[PDB]
Amino acid sequence: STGSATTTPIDSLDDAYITPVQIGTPAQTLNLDFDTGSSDLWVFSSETTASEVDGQTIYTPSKSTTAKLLSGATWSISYGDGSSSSGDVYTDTVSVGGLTVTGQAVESAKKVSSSFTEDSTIDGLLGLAFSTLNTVSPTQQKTFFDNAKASLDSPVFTADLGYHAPGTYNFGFIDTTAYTGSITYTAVSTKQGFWEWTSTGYAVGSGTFKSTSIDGIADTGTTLLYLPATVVSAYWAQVSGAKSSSSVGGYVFPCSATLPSFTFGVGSARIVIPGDYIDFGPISTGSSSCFGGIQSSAGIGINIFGDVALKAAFVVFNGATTPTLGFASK
Repeated sequence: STGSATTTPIDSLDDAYITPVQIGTPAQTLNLDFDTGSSDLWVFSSETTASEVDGQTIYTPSKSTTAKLLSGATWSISYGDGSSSSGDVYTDTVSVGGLTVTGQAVESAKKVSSSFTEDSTIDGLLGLAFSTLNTVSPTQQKTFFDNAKASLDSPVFTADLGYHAPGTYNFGFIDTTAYTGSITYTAVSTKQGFWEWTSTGYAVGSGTFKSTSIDGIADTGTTLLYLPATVVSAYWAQVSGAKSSSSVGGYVFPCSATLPSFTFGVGSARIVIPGDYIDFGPISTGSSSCFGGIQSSAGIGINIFGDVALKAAFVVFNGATTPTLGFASK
């Protein structure tokens, strides 16, 4: 089997991407944030505290003839941005782009933090990291991809995120028309539960490539590119007037600037992020200070190849017995 679904930016900045997902019988379609940095499929629901729902579409398990309470199971998750959610668990039929999994754990939110409530466009998350990170207790649950894997034509999914435009998540096949050149594959460590890999270096604009190993995660659920402070300083030093602002929370730059590109290495291959992809717009409405799309990871504990980097490539998440990642230009 295969599946193919379009993923759409939630706003004009590509702050996140939503993909329609069918849950239950008859189908209830919710727009979920596919997140290769986490491993829970959770949804706003009929159980979510009413004051914490503000425009989201909810899953109502009582209206699904295939829903079953997973008795005793609870979940609770906290994300790198400080947001969180928690609740109980049902199993139900879940389909993505024509690919159907029966018995998928659908984690129903009883509580969500303010950032989720305030984002009316995201009805929940669909985690695509390794199932060892799934938070369901006392019986840990498998991701959608893990459950689907055996049925897929090939044990892979691909992320083809658009810049200010829709893109595609495919399951079970590699669309050879969706990228240019060849795909370069690189090793993955699953020891932390992430799609963790080592970039071979970077360049700023037309500058020379610096060979240096940068361990990080491929994370579709993170908006920006978070890299070591040395790398990020080298980038922003090429932008007149750019500075790190503690009050804003990262690097800002004059909105009048033209940003240089940023290149990252994948083995001997190179992925070029155009400068425009690094512009996240005014820090507040009407400001002439703009927020940068490359930020320091120093306070995180891990480097994160988020959407800014991933949307410059066609990315293969290879879930074979030895997982690997593939990157191609497009």
